[PDB]
Amino acid sequence: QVTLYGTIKAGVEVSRVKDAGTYKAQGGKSKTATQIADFGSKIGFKGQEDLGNGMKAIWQLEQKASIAGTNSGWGNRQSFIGLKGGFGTVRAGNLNTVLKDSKDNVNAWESGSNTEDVLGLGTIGRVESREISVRYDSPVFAGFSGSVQYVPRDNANDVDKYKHTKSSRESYHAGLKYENAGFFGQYAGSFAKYADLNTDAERVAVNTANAHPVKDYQVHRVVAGYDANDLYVSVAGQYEAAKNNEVGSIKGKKHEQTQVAATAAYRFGNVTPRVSYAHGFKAKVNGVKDANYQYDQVIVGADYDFSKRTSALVSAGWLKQGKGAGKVEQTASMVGLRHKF
Amino acid sequence: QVTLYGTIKAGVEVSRVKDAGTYKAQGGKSKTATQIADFGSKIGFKGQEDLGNGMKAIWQLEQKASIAGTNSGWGNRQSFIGLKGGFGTVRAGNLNTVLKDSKDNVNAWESGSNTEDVLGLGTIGRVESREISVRYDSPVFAGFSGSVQYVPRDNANDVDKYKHTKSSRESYHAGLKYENAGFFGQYAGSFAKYADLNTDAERVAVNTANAHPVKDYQVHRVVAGYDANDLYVSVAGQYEAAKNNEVGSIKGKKHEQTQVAATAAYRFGNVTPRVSYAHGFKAKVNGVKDANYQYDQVIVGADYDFSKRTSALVSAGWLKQGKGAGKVEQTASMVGLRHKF
Amino acid sequence: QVTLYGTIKAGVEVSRVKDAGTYKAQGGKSKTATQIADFGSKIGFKGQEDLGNGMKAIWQLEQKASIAGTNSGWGNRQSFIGLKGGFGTVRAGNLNTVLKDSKDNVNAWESGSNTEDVLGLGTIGRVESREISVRYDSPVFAGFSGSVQYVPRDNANDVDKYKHTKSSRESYHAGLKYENAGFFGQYAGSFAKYADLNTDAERVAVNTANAHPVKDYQVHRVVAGYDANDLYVSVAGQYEAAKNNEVGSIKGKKHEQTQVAATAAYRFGNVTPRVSYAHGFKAKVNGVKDANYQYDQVIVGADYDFSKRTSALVSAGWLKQGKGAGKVEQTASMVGLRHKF
Repeated sequence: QVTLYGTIKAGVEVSRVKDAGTYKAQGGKSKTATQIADFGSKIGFKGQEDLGNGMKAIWQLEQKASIAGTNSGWGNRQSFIGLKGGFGTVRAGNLNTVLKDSKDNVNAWESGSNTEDVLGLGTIGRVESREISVRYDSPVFAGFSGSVQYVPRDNANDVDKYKHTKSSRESYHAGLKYENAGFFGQYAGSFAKYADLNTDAERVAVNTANAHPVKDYQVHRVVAGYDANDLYVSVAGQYEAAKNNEVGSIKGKKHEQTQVAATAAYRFGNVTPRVSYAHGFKAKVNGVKDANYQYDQVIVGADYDFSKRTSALVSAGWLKQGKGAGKVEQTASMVGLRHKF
Repeated sequence: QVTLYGTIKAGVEVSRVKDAGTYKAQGGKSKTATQIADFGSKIGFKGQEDLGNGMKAIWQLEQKASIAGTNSGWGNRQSFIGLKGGFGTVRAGNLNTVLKDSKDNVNAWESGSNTEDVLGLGTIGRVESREISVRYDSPVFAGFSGSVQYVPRDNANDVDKYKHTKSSRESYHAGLKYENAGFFGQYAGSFAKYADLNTDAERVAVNTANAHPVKDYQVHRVVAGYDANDLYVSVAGQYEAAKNNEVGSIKGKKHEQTQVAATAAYRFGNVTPRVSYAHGFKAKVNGVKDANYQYDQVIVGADYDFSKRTSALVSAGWLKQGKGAGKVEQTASMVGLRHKF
Repeated sequence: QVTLYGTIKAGVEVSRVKDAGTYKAQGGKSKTATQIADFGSKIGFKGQEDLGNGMKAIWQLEQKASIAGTNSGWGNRQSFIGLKGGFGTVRAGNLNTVLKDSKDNVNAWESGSNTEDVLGLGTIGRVESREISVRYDSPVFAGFSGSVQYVPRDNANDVDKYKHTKSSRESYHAGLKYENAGFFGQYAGSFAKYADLNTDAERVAVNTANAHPVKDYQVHRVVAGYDANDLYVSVAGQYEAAKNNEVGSIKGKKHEQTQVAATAAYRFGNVTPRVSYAHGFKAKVNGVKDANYQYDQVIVGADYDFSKRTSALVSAGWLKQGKGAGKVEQTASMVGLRHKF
């Protein structure tokens, strides 16, 4: 039969930006923003049937479901149909990319969408997405699991099914994980010979306004540390690079940026203090060191677990972006509540 | 664990408007409108977990779900997360305003959206809404319960989190209820030092087209009668007032209107005849008696209860709005069916 | 109490169009389109309560729920409230038209929306729809069942409830079915004295851009064969006609087209090979034989049933539309998977 599940999560977030360019007030100070915000409440349906020969059918329909009433849609979170057996798992649908699944071991902070960059490691998680795709996941081979994912060209670009006037945006995603004696280490990455980027280095759909076409787009993520014995610690290294593919005098010219992230948390019975640091390095844009993309952020917080499904959350965030006169410093704090059903 | 619930309700409504200004036909008569209409079918999910120390976690996700297929969205009806214990209730989310909860004791008629003004006391219920908010509800103190609700400034106006260029639309909502020997009496009200209104005296979001900015916006509702022993009777008094806050020669100038409503119903086993009268008084707009907002409406109807969850509904509505040559008279009737699950 | 149900279905579809007018490449050949596509996954809620006197209350809320995340809305598939007893069934809501219910015995192919015309008998199913309506279904009288359905004028045209400036789009739908010794034969049809059509002969809402107003719009469907003993066979005949109702020199001038469809399938235990042919005849448009609407399509495929709720699907489609130089040939194939819960 079928299972219903979800997570409800919300809280109040206080936030303050200090931007020289956009803010009248002396110092460049914006005012306090005091807001009730949903942290991405979701609700889902999933089922499975045994087909007899050690093989199951699997499906999921998960949805964003903010308790502030700002969401609509079915299947807009990870949703699929698939088969599972001795050979492993195959799914097709609106699937978490391999790099998005690796978020658990990198970014565990709960946040409003307005504070996902300051109160969470949102910047390093700008390469996570959901894509319509087929995906394979291997069984666990003595602590080793792996996965491979592919986005078809015509799933990447519907307009051009029958007229390949635009280059293919087909993308490959792939991952290898190792867990043993609690210890964890994994590689996550993606490649697209052709892709498109926004100014925030997030990938955007082909034909989005102000999108910059790129070639040989590739992301590399590596995480390790581990998760057991009343303690968590992880570190992650992320590398991303592409080449300019906008005709003009910059075409073929090389983009890249390197990010690192560090998180540690220790559990005192029902209280789990946590700390996270992240660094966005110097960015090379069009083969030119560009300091606008460099950043330093630190998050501190803790979770009180009333039960194994209900937590209280608190956290504070410091974020500095760029260098020089065009600097943006974000500070925010939160108190919140979460329920998993 | 988790509960699923809802209400399905629909029927056919006949309606006829008699407006001098908008209608060609002699008398000013519009034609019969004969329509199948949803009366606001809804579907919801709610759960709760005991946290041990006489304290529960609570959540809800409720949605409009018209069986005519005109709704989309999650959490667009009362949805929240909260905590309940000996101290009472605290919720945060898309919450019924305190004045919206008081609708049960004032307006109990089921209706299409097109007939909510004639086949229900819709006019007096123009001050009911749902707002993103924190809300406290007191335990029942020997028949006395109370509640307090607040909308943050930055929840009232997202655009201006960091630039308080516009005045705060933060609002307070508050209520006191007393139930005893069946007898009921309650006060419901709200205050916003700054708010915005449409031409129909409904509150609208900041920056809505043709919205009139107001100051010291305050609503006052009072209801009493009671509900037991095969009989219901209630009466309600509503007062609303603000000051013009549109720069120009009218600013600071005073708005107000007073409404009264009366309902009685007696139950003959499985049939519950009901009657309702409402009066919208002379309106003072910009300190000037304005008769356009005055109205008189009467509703008569009954409910046959096939079961405690399935009812048949019938009702007829007479509505007269304004005075003079610019008069609008609405007549409508309905037959319907409702199922609570 | 209440039931949850649905169907999850998706697969990969390959498709190729060969159009002289729209395609550069020599032959007129478009390129392969290789796509992951949802075949119309849906999810629904339904319940019923006994009212005692051999009579039940019934409701449904069904929704499109593509696992590619492209759907939003509640009640956008067949949703209703109703009563059922010895006398039969009455429903009111977003109801399947009588002709849409007859699709099971005519078109059983699962498909993406982009391939519903080639990998399914989509063309003959251009007269199926869901309309806000009241509907009666008769009990089975010795193999005979019948149904009647009506769309109110003001449900057909909301804008004009009170100003009948536009002619009524009220429509009647009606059907008679006979099942016995497995044998099945049924009549399905609809009539609207006034209606509107798109260029693809699909009915569109009043005031849709490029809609052609028609009068005496009527559809006639007839199906027979039968469904038992390890074998299925059906044949269907469809007739549709109207008169031009666009003022201009063509008004009153007569439209019509005749379609026929043929399907046979035999079950080899868990494998059900199937074949379907369909023919769209010469069309008379404005009383003028027009060959653009003529077509010939054939589908071959089979279903492997892992269980009684999980199937694997395969099919291939050939479609030729029109005659002459303005000819469109579509070829497509699919492999897919379906789960009914």
